Amino acid sequence: KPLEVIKIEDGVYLHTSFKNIEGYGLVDSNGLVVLDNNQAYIIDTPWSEEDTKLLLSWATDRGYQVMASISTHSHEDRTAGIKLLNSKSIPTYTSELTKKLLAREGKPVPTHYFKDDEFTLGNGLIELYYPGAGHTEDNIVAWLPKSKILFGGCLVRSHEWEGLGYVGDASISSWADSIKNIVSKKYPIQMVVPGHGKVGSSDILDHTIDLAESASN
Amino acid sequence: KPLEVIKIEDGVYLHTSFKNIEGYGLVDSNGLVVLDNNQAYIIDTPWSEEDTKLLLSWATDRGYQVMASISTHSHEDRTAGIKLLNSKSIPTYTSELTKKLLAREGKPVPTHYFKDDEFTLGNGLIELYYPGAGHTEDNIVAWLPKSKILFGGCLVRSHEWEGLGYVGDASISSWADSIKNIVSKKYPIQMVVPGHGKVGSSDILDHTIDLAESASN
Ligand SMILES: [Mg+2]
Ligand SMILES: [Zn+2]
Ligand SMILES: [Zn+2]
Repeated sequence: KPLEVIKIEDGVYLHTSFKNIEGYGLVDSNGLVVLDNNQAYIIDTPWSEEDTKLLLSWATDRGYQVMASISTHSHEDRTAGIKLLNSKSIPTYTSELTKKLLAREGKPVPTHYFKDDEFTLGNGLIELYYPGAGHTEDNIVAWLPKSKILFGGCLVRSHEWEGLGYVGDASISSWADSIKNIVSKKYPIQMVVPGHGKVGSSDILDHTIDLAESASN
Repeated sequence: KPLEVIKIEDGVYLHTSFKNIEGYGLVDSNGLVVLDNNQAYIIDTPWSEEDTKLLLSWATDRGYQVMASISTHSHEDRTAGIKLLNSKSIPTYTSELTKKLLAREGKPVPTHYFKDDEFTLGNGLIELYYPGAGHTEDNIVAWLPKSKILFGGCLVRSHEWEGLGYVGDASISSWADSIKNIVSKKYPIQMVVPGHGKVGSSDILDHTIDLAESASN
């Protein structure tokens, strides 16, 4: 089932990829391609490397220069596409914690990494933020000040789910505190993109907190 | 997370292995071990070679002789262990169809297969039956006369699922007739074991038909 790419705002594109199988259904995962003129920035590589190659095709066929990718944590729906992009000399970005954590697992690692809780890419275009542990110890989010879109990755859950889902890496205890750190940025969010499922509004934050305290208590 | 093996009837054990999905959570997969004095029969291998190692150890730590396995269709949650069992000269069986589908896909093959719609293992202990396509073109079921258990594998869905699961290799329109054919055998079904989810009663068959007619439209 091949990659899908669609525009969700000027210079912002949603890519959805489909990994499946072995007696479970089809799972979808989302990331973005964010444009500043001809220059593209990828947020979370497609699951597989064959779909990541297609995403790179989508970009360059349209004459886009792919400046960098950013992964939102060490798990593979966000990552191991990092290997391919490295092989092409395209800068791959994560948090330091994430880079170290990928190394500990002997998995391929980004060539670039940022050190504190905040970091900006594209000269203003993409603001990254580590709010604390949640779905994973290292999950970050990305804020796009132009389109007023927050990419929540698996730190958040679309309205279509009713369970945080996977928590083996998680800190249900601390999840609620992390989303609140997000709400504290007071981003003027007009849209949230989850790692899985459907794009929605700012209300996805509240719904996520709804499920984090439901599972602590 | 490790295989679980639990007694569900005299001489019948449910083995359940787990795989963990991206932001969705834990998915389980069931098979059975059927004992006959101290001879043991594996109906579906666990979902991975390591969980298959653990099942064989469970058996042999109890003084059981693992006589054979049978796989209910060609997919991984049913056949992952086939390579391992082959390397220990444990006879492995599938239907003729399942075998040729595995060989077509470059996957290791059972060392034995049956040609007809009906077959038996363990000399009547395990009755097999191919009732037509459903979840796959090749799915078979296992009837256990003594315990009165029907192992329906992925041809059936337990009550807690309100979908049909992965349908990219399914025959949605033949699915209902195929369940119908199982009913026609007039097995005094006491428990239905699904490939995923909880063990139930013969209700599971009606539920499954329901879901199947539904998707048909
Ligand atoms: Mg199993
Ligand atoms: Zn299957
Ligand atoms: Zn994750």
